[PDB]
Amino acid sequence: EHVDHKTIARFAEDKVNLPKVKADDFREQAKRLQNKLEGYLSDHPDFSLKRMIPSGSLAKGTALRSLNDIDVAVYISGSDAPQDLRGLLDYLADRLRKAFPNFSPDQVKPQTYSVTVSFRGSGLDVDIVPVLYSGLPDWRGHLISQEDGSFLETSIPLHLDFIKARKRAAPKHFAQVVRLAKYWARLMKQERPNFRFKSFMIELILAKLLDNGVDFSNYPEALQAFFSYLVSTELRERIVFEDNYPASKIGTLSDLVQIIDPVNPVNNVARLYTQSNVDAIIDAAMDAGDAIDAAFYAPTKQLTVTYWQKVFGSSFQG
Ligand SMILES: Nc1ncnc2c1ncn2[C@@H]1O[C@H](COP(=O)(O)OP(=O)(O)OP(=O)(O)O)[C@@H](O)[C@H]1O
Ligand SMILES: [Cl-]
Ligand SMILES: [Mg+2]
Repeated sequence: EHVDHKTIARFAEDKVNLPKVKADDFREQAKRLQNKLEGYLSDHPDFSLKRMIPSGSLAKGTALRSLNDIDVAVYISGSDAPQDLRGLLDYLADRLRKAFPNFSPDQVKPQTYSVTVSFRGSGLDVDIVPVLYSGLPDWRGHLISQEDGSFLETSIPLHLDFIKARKRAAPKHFAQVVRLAKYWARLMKQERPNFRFKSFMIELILAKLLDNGVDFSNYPEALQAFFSYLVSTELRERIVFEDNYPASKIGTLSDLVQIIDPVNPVNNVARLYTQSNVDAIIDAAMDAGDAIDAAFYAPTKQLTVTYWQKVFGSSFQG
């Protein structure tokens, strides 16, 4: 009544989602870099940068209006490349300057776990993560973690297939609920001590709920299922998918939270989450779920909005 699914959908369109016109501009930005590398590699077959793949929320259709960087993975092959993290990022930056000679050298900047290509206002910065590639199936290779620089063997193409499958199972709605949950998590990171919640983990948890039959066409109910899953399981239930391997193949782990990469059964996406992190997520999810329930039963629109502002902050006006 006061706030229902349509209210939430309109809020998402108004405040949460990256507008389609901007998403298209940014994807065309990444495609121009992709095409420049493909043309350089066509002329120089020995060049060690073999492929650029858009890998982040823009590629998945889950970007927020707050997006300020475009994610691409660059696949690196050959003996020249150092295995050390610092050396590899310096090596990648040097190769990028050679393939993109029109850029001023200072427009390519190594960071802690990635290399930035800065466009200086004429487009967003592109954040390039290396993948050491040696020809494993499905363009598997060792991706650099943006949490701790660990080398993680995985497949970005298969992750994008994984997300595509859930978006086809629930068109519009899966991506929308992911975006709403990401928007909530951004607010909680500012408000709750020790709160951390990686976007890929939010997507995997929501993909499990969709797989399990949760109806994503009602956004208040889908969010309540997400928050209630976190409170009831306390993030102690292992999340694993059978898209690419059977449950017999999952390696046992001693990690507190286990949300297993759908490509690689020994790669736990949640490996760095501590009990402190978990407790902050659980308290935040309990509070959000409680706010949505109270909002449903609130007698006035003003009270209903106040409760939803506990979930989505002051930008939510009803
Ligand atoms: N722990 C991991 N193991 C394997 N691959 C990962 C891991 N974390 C991230 N990735 C890969 O990096 C991609 C980007 O995930 P990330 O959590 O950075 O979110 P995003 O979709 O870019 O959202 P945003 O940057 O808006 O928070 C994932 O889709 C996946 O391919
Ligand atoms: Cl992105
Ligand atoms: Mg990203």
